[PDB]
Amino acid sequence: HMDALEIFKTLFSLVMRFSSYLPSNEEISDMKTTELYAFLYVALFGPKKMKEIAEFLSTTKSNVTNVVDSLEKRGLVVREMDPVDRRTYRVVLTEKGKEIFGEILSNFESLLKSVLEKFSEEDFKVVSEGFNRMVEALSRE
Amino acid sequence: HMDALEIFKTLFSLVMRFSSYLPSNEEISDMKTTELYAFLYVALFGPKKMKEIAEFLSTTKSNVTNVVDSLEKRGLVVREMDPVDRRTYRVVLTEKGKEIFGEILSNFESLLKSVLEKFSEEDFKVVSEGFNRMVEALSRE
Ligand SMILES: [Cl-]
Repeated sequence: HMDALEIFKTLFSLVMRFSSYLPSNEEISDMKTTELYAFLYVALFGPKKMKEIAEFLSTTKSNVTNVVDSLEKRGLVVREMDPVDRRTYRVVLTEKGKEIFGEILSNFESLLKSVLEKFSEEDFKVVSEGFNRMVEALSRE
Repeated sequence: HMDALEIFKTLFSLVMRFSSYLPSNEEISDMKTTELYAFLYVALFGPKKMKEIAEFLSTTKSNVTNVVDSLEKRGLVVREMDPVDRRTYRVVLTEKGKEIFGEILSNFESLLKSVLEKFSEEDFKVVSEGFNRMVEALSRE
């Protein structure tokens, strides 16, 4: 008998432990949650149109301009201009943006190395199978 | 071997998928990442000493007082002396802190119901076996 609060508490303890295997980033920590989330979207799936960021952020066009403006202020992303209409052609990572995303990538490489040292090949099969099955199931509709 | 970015990308896509299953909240989206982390720690596991939050935030006393001062000015938490002790103080949730956590817990339960509706008993057995095995392996040494 295991309520939603109990799963939350377990997930958060786990995250707490990933925090213990995962270093610091000082700009990741200053970012609001939707800024980090949009930053990672562009860093991961490449340059994006405002329209794609607006769709992705399950969010509005207004709140996207705030999020991109704030990421631009921080030096992390830039708008490339369409010279025909003076509107945004894409959001892309800046140099500083790419570097920071390397800190995050690198910290996470070293989290995995630690997790993996705690897994037997058998643990790895079981955990792996359940992760693939969840991704499979959530991709269906 | 495993590349760090490959698994990250697939992890983020999953979260993305969960984003669309999890009702939004105007306070959470405006909080910084470590503010939210400290807020949930107290909301999930009760009132904490500043020491407790530092040790947890794998972080400093200074940076804890800022995260807490910030949570305090959004009206979510307050530092309170112990009635009995009289000489220890802890960060506790305000009334509004509890109302926001209630929304958050409610949204999580909703996402959980949505996820669970996409699993057969067979999908569930594999997924939760994997979950259990990961929690046990990460809790070992
Ligand atoms: Cl799993």
